[PDB]
Amino acid sequence: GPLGSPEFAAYKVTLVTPTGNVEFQCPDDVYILDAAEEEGIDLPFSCRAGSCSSCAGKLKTGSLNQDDQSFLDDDQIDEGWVLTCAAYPVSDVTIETHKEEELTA
Ligand code: FES
Repeated sequence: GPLGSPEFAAYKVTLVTPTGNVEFQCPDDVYILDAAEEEGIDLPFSCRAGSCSSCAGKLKTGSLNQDDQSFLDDDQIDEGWVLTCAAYPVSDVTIETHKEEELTA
């Protein structure tokens, strides 16, 4: 049977930062953090490899692929936690950024 998904897409990312919102378009094959930086948004990061808490966020709406991350356990992923350096949007998304301090490990 046929495939439904587009080869390419642009997804609107809304970041809810601690004090404001900023928005930009993100290609389907660009990580949230990278697309934000391309727009000059200064988001926290360190390893950029999915294995730490620096870039943590929380997904409020939409859907993300986070198969490339490793530090968050499956339950944390199910509970909405995001490593923005290793997440791809598969829809328009709203993500709260700067959420490192809310994690445990
Ligand atoms: S910066 Fe370490 S997991 Fe994203």
